[PDB]
Amino acid sequence: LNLESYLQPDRITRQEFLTPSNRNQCARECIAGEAPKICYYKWIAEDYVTLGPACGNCPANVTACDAPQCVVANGYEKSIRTINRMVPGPSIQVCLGDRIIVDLQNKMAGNELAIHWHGVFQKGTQYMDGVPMLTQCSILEGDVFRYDFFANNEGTLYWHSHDGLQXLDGIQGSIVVRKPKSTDLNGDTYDLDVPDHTLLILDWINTTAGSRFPGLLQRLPGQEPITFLLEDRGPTMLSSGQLIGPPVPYKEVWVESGKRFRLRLLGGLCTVTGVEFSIEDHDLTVIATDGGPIKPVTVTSFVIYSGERYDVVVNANQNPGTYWIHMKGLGVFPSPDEEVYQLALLRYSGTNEERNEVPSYNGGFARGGKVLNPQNATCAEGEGGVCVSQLVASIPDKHNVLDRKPDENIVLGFGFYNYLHGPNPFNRGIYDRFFVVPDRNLMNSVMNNISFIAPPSPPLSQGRDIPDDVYCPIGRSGFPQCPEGFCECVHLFRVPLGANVQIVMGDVTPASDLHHPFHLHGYDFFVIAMDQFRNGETLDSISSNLLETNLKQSSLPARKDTIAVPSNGYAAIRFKADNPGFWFLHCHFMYHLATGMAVVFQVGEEGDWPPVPPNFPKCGSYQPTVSL
Amino acid sequence: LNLESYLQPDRITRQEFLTPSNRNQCARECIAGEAPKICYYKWIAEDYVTLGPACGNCPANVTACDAPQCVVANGYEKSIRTINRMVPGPSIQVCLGDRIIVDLQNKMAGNELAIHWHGVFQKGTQYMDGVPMLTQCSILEGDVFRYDFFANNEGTLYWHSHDGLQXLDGIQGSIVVRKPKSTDLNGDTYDLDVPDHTLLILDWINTTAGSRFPGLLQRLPGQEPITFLLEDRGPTMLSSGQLIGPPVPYKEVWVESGKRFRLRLLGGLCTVTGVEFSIEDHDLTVIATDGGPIKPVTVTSFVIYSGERYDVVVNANQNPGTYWIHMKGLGVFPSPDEEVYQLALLRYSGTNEERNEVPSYNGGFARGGKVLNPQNATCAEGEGGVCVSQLVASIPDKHNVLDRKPDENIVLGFGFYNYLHGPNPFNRGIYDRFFVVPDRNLMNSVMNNISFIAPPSPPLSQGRDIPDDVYCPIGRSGFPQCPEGFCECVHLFRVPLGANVQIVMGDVTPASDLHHPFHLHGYDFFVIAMDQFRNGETLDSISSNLLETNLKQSSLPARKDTIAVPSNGYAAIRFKADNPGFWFLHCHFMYHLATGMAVVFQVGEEGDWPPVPPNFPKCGSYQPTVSL
Ligand SMILES: *[C@@H]1O[C@H](CO[C@@H]2O[C@@H](C)[C@@H](O)[C@@H](O)[C@@H]2O)[C@@H](O[C@@H]2O[C@H](CO)[C@@H](O[C@@H]3O[C@H](CO[C@H]4O[C@H](CO)[C@@H](O)[C@H](O)[C@@H]4O)[C@@H](O)[C@H](O[C@H]4O[C@H](CO)[C@@H](O)[C@H](OS(=O)(=O)O)[C@@H]4O)[C@@H]3O)[C@H](O)[C@H]2NC(C)=O)[C@H](O[C@@H]2O[C@@H](C)[C@@H](O)[C@@H](O)[C@@H]2O)[C@H]1NC(C)=O
Ligand SMILES: *[C@@H]1O[C@H](CO[C@@H]2O[C@@H](C)[C@@H](O)[C@@H](O)[C@@H]2O)[C@@H](O[C@@H]2O[C@H](CO)[C@@H](O[C@@H]3O[C@H](CO[C@H]4O[C@H](CO)[C@@H](O)[C@H](O)[C@@H]4O)[C@@H](O)[C@H](O[C@H]4O[C@H](CO)[C@@H](O)[C@H](OS(=O)(=O)O)[C@@H]4O)[C@@H]3O)[C@H](O)[C@H]2NC(C)=O)[C@H](O[C@@H]2O[C@@H](C)[C@@H](O)[C@@H](O)[C@@H]2O)[C@H]1NC(C)=O
Ligand SMILES: *[C@@H]1O[C@H](CO[C@@H]2O[C@@H](C)[C@@H](O)[C@@H](O)[C@@H]2O)[C@@H](O[C@@H]2O[C@H](CO)[C@@H](O[C@@H]3O[C@H](CO)[C@@H](O)[C@H](O[C@H]4O[C@H](CO)[C@@H](O)[C@H](O)[C@@H]4O[C@@H]4O[C@H](CO)[C@@H](O)[C@H](O)[C@H]4NC(C)=O)[C@@H]3O)[C@H](O)[C@H]2NC(C)=O)[C@H](O[C@@H]2O[C@@H](C)[C@@H](O)[C@@H](O)[C@@H]2O)[C@H]1NC(C)=O
Ligand SMILES: *[C@@H]1O[C@H](CO[C@@H]2O[C@@H](C)[C@@H](O)[C@@H](O)[C@@H]2O)[C@@H](O[C@@H]2O[C@H](CO)[C@@H](O[C@@H]3O[C@H](CO)[C@@H](O)[C@H](O[C@H]4O[C@H](CO)[C@@H](O)[C@H](O)[C@@H]4O[C@@H]4O[C@H](CO)[C@@H](O)[C@H](O)[C@H]4NC(C)=O)[C@@H]3O)[C@H](O)[C@H]2NC(C)=O)[C@H](O[C@@H]2O[C@@H](C)[C@@H](O)[C@@H](O)[C@@H]2O)[C@H]1NC(C)=O
Ligand SMILES: *[C@@H]1O[C@H](CO)[C@@H](O[C@@H]2O[C@H](CO)[C@@H](O[C@@H]3O[C@H](CO[C@H]4O[C@H](CO)[C@@H](O)[C@H](O)[C@@H]4O)[C@@H](O)[C@H](O[C@H]4O[C@H](CO)[C@@H](O)[C@H](OS(=O)(=O)O)[C@@H]4O[C@@H]4O[C@H](CO)[C@@H](O)[C@H](O)[C@H]4NC(C)=O)[C@@H]3O)[C@H](O)[C@H]2NC(C)=O)[C@H](O)[C@H]1NC(C)=O
Ligand SMILES: *[C@@H]1O[C@H](CO)[C@@H](O[C@@H]2O[C@H](CO)[C@@H](O[C@@H]3O[C@H](CO[C@H]4O[C@H](CO)[C@@H](O)[C@H](O)[C@@H]4O)[C@@H](O)[C@H](O[C@H]4O[C@H](CO)[C@@H](O)[C@H](OS(=O)(=O)O)[C@@H]4O[C@@H]4O[C@H](CO)[C@@H](O)[C@H](O)[C@H]4NC(C)=O)[C@@H]3O)[C@H](O)[C@H]2NC(C)=O)[C@H](O)[C@H]1NC(C)=O
Ligand SMILES: *[C@@H]1O[C@H](CO)[C@@H](O[C@@H]2O[C@H](CO)[C@@H](O)[C@H](O)[C@H]2NC(C)=O)[C@H](O)[C@H]1NC(C)=O
Ligand SMILES: *[C@@H]1O[C@H](CO)[C@@H](O[C@@H]2O[C@H](CO)[C@@H](O)[C@H](O)[C@H]2NC(C)=O)[C@H](O)[C@H]1NC(C)=O
Ligand SMILES: CC1=CC(=O)C(O)=CC1=O
Ligand SMILES: CC1=CC(=O)C(O)=CC1=O
Ligand SMILES: [Cl-]
Ligand SMILES: [Cl-]
Ligand SMILES: [Cl-]
Ligand SMILES: [Cl-]
Ligand SMILES: [Cl-]
Ligand SMILES: [Cl-]
Ligand SMILES: [Cl-]
Ligand SMILES: [Cl-]
Ligand SMILES: [Cu+2]
Ligand SMILES: [Cu+2]
Ligand SMILES: [Cu+2]
Ligand SMILES: [Cu+2]
Ligand SMILES: [Cu+2]
Ligand SMILES: [Cu+2]
Ligand SMILES: [Cu+2]
Ligand SMILES: [Cu+2]
Ligand SMILES: [O-]
Ligand SMILES: [O-]
Repeated sequence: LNLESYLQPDRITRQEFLTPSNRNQCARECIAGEAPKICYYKWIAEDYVTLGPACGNCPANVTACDAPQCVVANGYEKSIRTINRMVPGPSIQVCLGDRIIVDLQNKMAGNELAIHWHGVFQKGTQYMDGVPMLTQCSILEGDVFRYDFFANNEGTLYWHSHDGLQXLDGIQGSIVVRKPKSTDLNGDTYDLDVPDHTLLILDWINTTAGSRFPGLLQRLPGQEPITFLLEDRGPTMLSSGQLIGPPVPYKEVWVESGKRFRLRLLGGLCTVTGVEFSIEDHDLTVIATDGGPIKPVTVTSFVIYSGERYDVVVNANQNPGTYWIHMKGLGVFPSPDEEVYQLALLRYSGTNEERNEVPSYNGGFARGGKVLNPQNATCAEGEGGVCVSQLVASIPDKHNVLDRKPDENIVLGFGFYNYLHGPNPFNRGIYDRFFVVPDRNLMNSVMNNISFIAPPSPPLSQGRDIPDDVYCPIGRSGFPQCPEGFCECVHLFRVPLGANVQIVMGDVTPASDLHHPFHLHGYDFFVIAMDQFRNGETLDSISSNLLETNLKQSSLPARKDTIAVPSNGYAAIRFKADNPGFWFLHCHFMYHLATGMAVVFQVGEEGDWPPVPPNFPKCGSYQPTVSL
Repeated sequence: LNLESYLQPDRITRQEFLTPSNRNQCARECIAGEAPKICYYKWIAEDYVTLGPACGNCPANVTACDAPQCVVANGYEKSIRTINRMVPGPSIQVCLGDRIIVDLQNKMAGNELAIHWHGVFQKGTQYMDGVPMLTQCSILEGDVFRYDFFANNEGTLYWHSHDGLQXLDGIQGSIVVRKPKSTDLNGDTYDLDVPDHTLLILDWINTTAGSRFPGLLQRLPGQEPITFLLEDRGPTMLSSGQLIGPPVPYKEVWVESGKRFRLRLLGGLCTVTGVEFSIEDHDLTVIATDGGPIKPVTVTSFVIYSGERYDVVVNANQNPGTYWIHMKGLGVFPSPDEEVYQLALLRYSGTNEERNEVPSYNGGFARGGKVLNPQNATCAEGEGGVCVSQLVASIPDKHNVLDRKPDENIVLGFGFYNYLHGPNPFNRGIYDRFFVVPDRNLMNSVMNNISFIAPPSPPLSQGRDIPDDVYCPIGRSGFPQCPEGFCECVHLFRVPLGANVQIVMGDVTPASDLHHPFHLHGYDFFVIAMDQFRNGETLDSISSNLLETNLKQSSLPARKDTIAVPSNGYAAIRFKADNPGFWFLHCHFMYHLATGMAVVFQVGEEGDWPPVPPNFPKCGSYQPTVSL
């Protein structure tokens, strides 16, 4: 093949999508039964900047902000990491069955790189999952790595660096795997599903991500965002709406009177901060969760966290003009006057309405209507909330998962070891991992008192090069345990190929209203249950009851890949383990992953997944025996 | 071997050095004819912080600053990169012939790592030189790499990350390869040569290094330091001496009345800023240049740049008390009131003299006496300067290098491509490397109009895996050339094993009084000539004259490994190429190396250097052919 003939552009206009000039363009309205395409992407990862030479007089000159290598963000100048000099990076807009080939060049000084295709199952292409020391060796600076896989699962998916903290510096973007409108289970719910309506909600900091790890005890503890962006832009505001940054223009989202639009909204949030999304005078018809179609539900707002995606339909049926889109930050902020939020503008074709009054932090449009994914799972009879556990999947259970007692039942108590609650770990010749949170506690993350650390080679390709003693030992229970306030080891669960697996995850050291969003690679899962703990009620007691009763909160739960566990609560998930390999399960909050809030599931045995590709990069420690 | 029995401490007190408690301690007064030692170092590279939890109430509490995992710097809190939670990192203090084994663990999120042993020739251990994509593959996060080489060349040497910008974040320290005092050629010039007198002069920024690349056009262009540290500390001062930071205590250097001390001073400067070093009322007897002994010269000050080392003897023969040590920054600073310098305190045993008046930027102690390594090579009859080209080596030429016409004569015009002098490189779908300098020029670095880029594998170990077309093509001249304002390729010179090589390096695009310090790996070299250009006088004309006349500025020039080329000038160097392998030659200013101010010399052919060690890590691009 001449790969260059399949090269896709970084950006597609709505008109190019609707009436493509090139037969090789992958961003298209898919045609049922049409041959799949090869979609080739050439990506360069660089050290780059916000504003700077590509941005001219942005944002005094608003047009300059739209230059194709200009990154505006909130208009605060800082170092960033970019794919192809854009944040978000290029969108991969394709059709179910298309082949995705990405040539990824690492040009970042001193940095290693790997990109994970979040929500893509990678069955038969496990080597492309993009996890350093799990599915591959990271890409060294000066090298290129060719990702090659099929878009064999539908929906709004996601891509980001899975290597250190690079995501929050700007290495992230969207993947949309469209179906033909006539075969999408919810194709009747909308008229248009256009690329410019694939919208990442970003959190943003005015430092690099690395400045916040371990974090700066006195002058800037913790990893809180200062603002959000919708796609590439948004100005920094106080709670009042008063600007405390350059007047970066609000993102515009264009609709047309009398038409229904599919908005594909992504949780491009890397901090612990949730977002409650609402639109002035426009209800949201929710049609998919993490790419998985649901029976439509109409709400006035939804809550989204790191790694989640929600597809909502906006019916442009209001008086044509300009309406406010409100992104309310959910977390603990420095002060009531410094609460984090962002705005955007829903604009009707044919109108040029200027809105005078900027809404405040508390000026959102949830208007006592129903909230999807509400904080603390407040969705009981009469509470005005819908939990993701109460949704109904469009696609029935194909594999007798809901209607059999799970074969494997795993309990994960996630949380923190607080060093201030034990002997001083500093100034005594040891090197314990820590991060500084906003209240100045010194934390390391744990799962069942184990802080995850990586093996020295990816087990998917180099299992035989890895010493057995790196993995947490298996106790008499049949579960991993420590070989102290915590231990560190490669926290690995083995399950047989084809097992029905239930996982119960509990917030065992609750803090700061955190809703930790747990994400499983290689799969989607049914959401079985979620709620807050009652005093006296153990994670073990809940797990045992759910196993013995087979209780679910829906007769056919939604499938998700990322689930935000209620503060001082739990979530239970269930899936059939029919995708062999090594699959990360971790908190999607980037600084929690970075401090060990993770485990791995090995599904099956070597020989169940495909053989190692020829010339696949190898890595490991180099420690030759010293003799005299 | 049990390697742990050879483990060296991170720090050695003067008393431990003078009277070791352990036979295995490598930091010692060397004994002529004593068996060499194995010196084992266990190093962990982490993301860390200045101040923070290890530092208590430093510097209000001055004792807290000395905690063994506290990094005080200038007391401004920021993210750093540390070996064993100290900046400078651990000193390797050994004796000529000792074996150095370093287990280096990479624990830095998203970062690759390699450490270069600057000034160590590595003859027979070329694989340990520490250059990414030249002598090794970088170390991935989660892996350990064991460096194993001999200290087979004497003097004050140096270690630092050779991977991106990590040096200026704190990955650097000293190497001292002592001789027995009775066999050191200058052993008679001093009484003591103690570890606490191995002193790194650091430059320091209040951002991470990565924040300054490419650099921030409007609010913070360029890569200027804000202060210097002597070892781990120094407060931030205005030109007046007024503090604009926390009152971090000045570094103390202890002497004793009536004794002579060898001070081993290192240019741990990563920015373009030179330092003029002087001590109130104390002359400096210079005895070695970059580890190479010289005929002693007495001066009142010396100038030092990035990568250089100068050993000076201080005779503690003044009225006992406290004397000022002055480190004057040489460069272009934001303003006369904001010129960069640092102080330290030379204290005599038995005294507790408090000095009241803080010296200003212009209050140094050069006192019209001679300056070694003066700016612009101002060392002609009557100018009060001594150029490094006028020094005399202690050790005669062993190999008929000075007394034969060089076999290979290489001319390198180093400088910058300024994008503002050509068509806009932004917003037209290309990715040209650039950095923003303080005057807001947009630069890429060149050598003979070539901006260096790395091959995709280290040629030392993987020459047969590298496509020929990555190297700059050889023209009819027999020299590399471009295959445009500049080109990019692996800029490689081949010389035969045993060749006598002369290299002439010229500042062909002079700017901002820059004195670019060029450093050759694997070797030291005679300094043949240095001066400023006259109008009408080409680099080619100077090179040709030096080749045909065999002119030198000394009958037996000093040997150096790093030479600061005069602004709008040149330096000529000469060496015998008897060390086979692949040897980097580059500007030691870190942001110039980072933007391509480098070439490589291949000395000999595969088979001249040792075979690839068993299990040596391999790396390269992964781009399998795409078929239908
Ligand atoms: C979602 O749910 C979580 C968790 O709620 C907890 O679990 C659920 C299942 C349920 O049982 C809840 O009842 C239970 O709270 C909510 O976060 C929690 O919010 C509560 C407050 O509503 C916090 O509890 C408070 O903490 C304060 C601070 O405590 C520290 O500092 C003080 C002073 O220095 C110390 O003295 C103290 O020891 C702590 O170190 C307390 O000051 C406060 O006490 C005061 O108020 C209570 C009444 O609530 C009185 O009982 C008390 O009298 S007395 O006992 O002092 O004599 C006194 O007047 C109180 O204990 C929890 O810490 C907090 N937990 C977590 C994990 O964050 C969360 O609420 C929201 O977020 C928190 C952070 C607040 O901002 C809160 O206002 C928010 O509503 C829920 N989220 C939402 C969206 O509703
Ligand atoms: C080490 O040596 C270098 C290089 O020196 C140069 O080469 C050597 C071999 C020798 O021939 C020198 O004579 C020659 O300068 C020194 O750096 C150089 O320093 C000189 C000044 O001494 C600089 O030249 C000046 O530049 C000024 C700024 O120019 C720009 O901006 C203006 C105004 O916007 C523009 O108009 C202009 O086009 C430029 O873009 C000029 O303003 C200045 O002109 C004024 O002064 C000169 C007399 O020097 C008059 O001729 C002139 O009259 S008129 O012609 O205008 O009609 C007018 O009054 C002048 O040209 C060089 O740019 C600079 N070069 C480099 C590479 O940096 C260095 O000196 C020191 O550093 C510099 C940066 C200054 O800080 C200087 O004060 C320092 O002494 C030497 N180092 C040391 C330690 O001595
Ligand atoms: C707000 O910012 C807008 C964008 O600015 C651009 O992007 C930012 C990020 C920065 O990189 C900016 O530096 C950059 O310009 C700006 O809108 C842009 O204005 C440009 C002109 O200022 C405009 O570019 C022009 O397009 C025309 C149409 O093709 C073209 O003729 C021009 O090329 C020639 O003319 C120039 C004079 O304007 C010459 O300087 C230039 O060298 C060139 O002359 C030669 O002519 C030859 C003919 O034989 C030709 O063959 C050669 O190629 C050429 N020589 C070379 C090598 O160049 C020039 O390309 C640009 O298209 C426009 N962009 C957009 C998206 O609109 C705004 O400017 C304002 O609005 C514009 C529409 C213009 O009316 C401006 O005059 C006006 O100020 C700016 N707003 C404000 C208030 O400043
Ligand atoms: C300026 O800062 C100095 C250094 O501070 C240290 O380093 C910084 C970076 C931070 O990490 C600080 O938090 C850290 O302390 C500080 O000097 C230090 O003061 C320490 C005491 O405050 C001192 O440590 C003590 O050393 C003694 C001698 O061995 C030891 O007895 C102490 O342990 C017991 O006593 C403590 C009460 O002081 C108890 O709280 C502690 O838990 C412990 O009690 C138990 O006792 C058992 C006996 O059966 C024993 O077996 C157990 O181990 C123990 N329990 C446990 C588990 O701990 C304590 O270790 C430290 O040596 C000293 N360091 C240096 C280098 O001097 C300065 O403090 C001032 O000067 C000191 C010399 C003291 O006089 C202080 O009182 C004085 O304030 C500080 N300057 C100022 C003005 O604050
Ligand atoms: C990029 O991202 C960075 C973070 O990485 C952003 O930095 C943050 O910006 C915010 C907002 O500007 C800063 O908050 C301000 O801090 C100053 C200084 O605070 C210090 O000094 C005071 C005493 O002098 C101490 O009390 C304090 O603890 C601290 O040590 C404060 O003065 C600001 O407070 C005032 O504005 C607040 C917001 O309106 C208001 O709530 C507050 O009321 S108050 O009673 O609670 O104190 C203050 O109100 C003013 O009061 C005076 C009278 O007292 C009136 O005359 C004024 O009109 C009032 N001003 C008003 C109403 O605005 C405020 O807290 C963060 O400190 C800073 N964080 C860090 C870590 O730097 C940066 O903005 C981002 N840049 C961009 C472009 O995005
Ligand atoms: C960590 O590292 C960072 C860099 O990464 C350090 O940041 C740097 O700190 C320096 C020193 O504080 C800053 O320089 C100051 O900047 C302020 C603000 O400048 C801006 O506003 C003014 C107008 O309001 C503009 O003119 C200017 O272009 C800019 O846009 C200036 O006000 C300061 O100037 C005053 O102090 C100077 C030094 O003494 C003095 O030369 C100057 O005289 S002046 O005539 O040239 O202007 C000023 O003098 C004062 O004048 C007033 C009357 O006008 C008197 O009443 C006062 O008493 C005078 N103050 C005196 C004598 O001190 C000054 O330039 C850098 O801007 C800053 N850089 C960046 C990029 O942030 C940081 O300090 C480091 N921290 C630590 C702990 O190390
Ligand atoms: C992780 O460690 C905690 C203790 O820090 C365990 O909690 C305790 O368990 C014992 C029983 O083994 C109880 O008697 C203690 O009261 C518990 N302490 C608490 C809850 O603070 C916890 O069970 C451990 N996790 C796992 C999965 O073993
Ligand atoms: C690098 O490129 C420069 C031009 O940008 C070369 O300089 C020129 O050389 C030609 C002769 O080939 C002269 O006629 C021009 O006047 C020069 N331009 C200048 C000096 O601005 C330079 O020689 C190149 N370097 C090498 C080693 O070839
Ligand atoms: C425990 C904890 C963890 C965090 O990440 C955060 O931001 C706040 C907290 O309190
Ligand atoms: C050309 C140039 C390069 C630099 O590195 C610097 O700091 C200043 C300059 O002017
Ligand atoms: Cl797009
Ligand atoms: Cl498979
Ligand atoms: Cl921030
Ligand atoms: Cl609580
Ligand atoms: Cl030491
Ligand atoms: Cl050899
Ligand atoms: Cl700085
Ligand atoms: Cl000049
Ligand atoms: Cu993800
Ligand atoms: Cu994922
Ligand atoms: Cu978490
Ligand atoms: Cu993941
Ligand atoms: Cu070096
Ligand atoms: Cu070197
Ligand atoms: Cu340079
Ligand atoms: Cu080097
Ligand atoms: O992920
Ligand atoms: O170097």
